[PDB]
Amino acid sequence: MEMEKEFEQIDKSGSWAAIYQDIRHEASDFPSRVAKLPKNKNRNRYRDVSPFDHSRIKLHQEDNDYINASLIKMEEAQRSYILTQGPLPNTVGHFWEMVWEQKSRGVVMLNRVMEKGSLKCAQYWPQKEEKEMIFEDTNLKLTLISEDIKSYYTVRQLELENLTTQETREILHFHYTTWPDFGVPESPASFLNFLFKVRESGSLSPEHGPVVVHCSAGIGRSGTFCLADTCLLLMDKRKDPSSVDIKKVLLEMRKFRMGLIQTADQLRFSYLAVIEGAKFIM
Ligand SMILES: COC(=O)c1ccccc1Oc1ccc(N)cc1
Repeated sequence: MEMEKEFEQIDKSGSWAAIYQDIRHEASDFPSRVAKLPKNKNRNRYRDVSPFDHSRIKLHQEDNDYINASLIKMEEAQRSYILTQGPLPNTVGHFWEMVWEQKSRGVVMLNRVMEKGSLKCAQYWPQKEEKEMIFEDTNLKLTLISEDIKSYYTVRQLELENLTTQETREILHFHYTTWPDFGVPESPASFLNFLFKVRESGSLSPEHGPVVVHCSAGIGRSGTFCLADTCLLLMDKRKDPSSVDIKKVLLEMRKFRMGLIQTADQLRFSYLAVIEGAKFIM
């Protein structure tokens, strides 16, 4: 079926939970043996969210190459993404090592450091220009260059220096600051505006490594971001845009990381975002 009318048909019939459970039943199951090794317990935020072995990002290190991060490669859309958990106190240096080694231009952050009164991720970037951060375990230096605070999101320019080679690179930090502590946003307008700002920066384009996107577990809000982006790109590429099937795209993405889209409300919000976004594109 088309999207917008399939949408009204699920709303009128109140069957979002049944649609979402079908997706959960059909989703791929691949091994995640490296994630579950005992030496990696303090590298995982949640025991039930792990990268598959076949798509996990490897650190260029011979001691321990593990990070909780997955490469999502979308062949028809010609777009790749790295989805990862919010960094932990003992993985902030690994996080920036990955950004460096994978040649990423942008980092997309969809959570606040504290939500619901608890810490959802480490403070992994500097907050003042004159107070830079040094990650001694991976030999990197990170400096805040500039910050632009807007009503729904903040953009930061950062400098990452590989202290071993003295090479430097400019990284863009796109921080969506207004996702509510409970539920999903009422309108997708500010989320789409944010997606378009990431696109306009070059961070999603083939001349760079894949964008790094995270929330707390790296599957829920993060899944919504890449699912909406890929669906909108396919609608632009194809002769028949009404042939884009959001459930099929989601199942394809779940071949590369488990659990993408965590609730039936997030599924409904993804439909809403693609539907409204397709009108603005034209
Ligand atoms: C302080 O950060 C910035 O504002 C910034 C600085 C340097 C390069 C890029 C930047 O972000 C963007 C600007 C404009 C659009 N449309 C998207 C992204």
